[PDB]
Amino acid sequence: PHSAFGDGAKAYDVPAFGLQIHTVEHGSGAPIVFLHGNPTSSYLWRHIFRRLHGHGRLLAVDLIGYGQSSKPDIEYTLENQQRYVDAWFDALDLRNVTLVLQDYGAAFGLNWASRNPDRVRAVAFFEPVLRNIDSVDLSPEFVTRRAKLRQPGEGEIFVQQENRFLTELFPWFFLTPLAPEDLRQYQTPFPTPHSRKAILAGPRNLPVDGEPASTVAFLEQAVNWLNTSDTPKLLLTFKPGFLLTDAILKWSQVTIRNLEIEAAGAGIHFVQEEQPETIARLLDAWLTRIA
Repeated sequence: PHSAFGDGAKAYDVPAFGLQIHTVEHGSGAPIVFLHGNPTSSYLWRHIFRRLHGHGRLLAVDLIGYGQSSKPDIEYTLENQQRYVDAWFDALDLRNVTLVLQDYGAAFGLNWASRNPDRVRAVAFFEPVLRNIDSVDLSPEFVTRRAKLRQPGEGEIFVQQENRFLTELFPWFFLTPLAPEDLRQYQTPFPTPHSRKAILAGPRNLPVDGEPASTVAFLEQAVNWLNTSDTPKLLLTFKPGFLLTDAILKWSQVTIRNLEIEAAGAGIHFVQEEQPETIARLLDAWLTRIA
């Protein structure tokens, strides 16, 4: 694994349905599982992962479609992606799990939790795919681009053939500009048009103004668990943020049970690159409080 994960970290591949899920591990104890979203990998977590050495068995995954994991020719529906996640959790037969979730990592980790309530100790999330989003609350440039990406043809051209999601859109939405070398690591998984397929599935699956309804329905599945579980939960908030709109933040406050909410400073979306010191510190205080 990359050295920024810190000393003593190992990497291996976990088999799932013929494919390989690349995993980065460190240490010992109750497990703490980090799940990224679109279009990142375990690499996004490195600085937080390193600062959290010793709190438990640290486990950062590259989701199918991303990083060093397999990139099969499948439809990247939410239900298909969720199977590979479910498979990874099965192979490792984890219990007492603390989930640390961002973007579609929240969608997949919360949906897993909701069906595996007896295996979950705690959950922290930020900039989540959680709920239907109102288009008026999102960056207008992103909304216009998503609309263009949902068109047959045009999405594939922008994301897969021209690579503009990774060369333009992704680095744009950093508050502090991404270092060249780091932008390069985010692009290494994606040398070809076919390797980029999951990147396009993201914006197409994102629920905006009620569409796609399949995603609103998918995300609704975890809502009963969120609202009724005693499991401790932690939401970190950022100014301005991106996915965590005011309405969604208000919903979370009114609907989610046993939720602590902490401001974590200035950030847009890829907050693990923007505020990794603050995030690791707030996570550390919270894990200690739980312990």
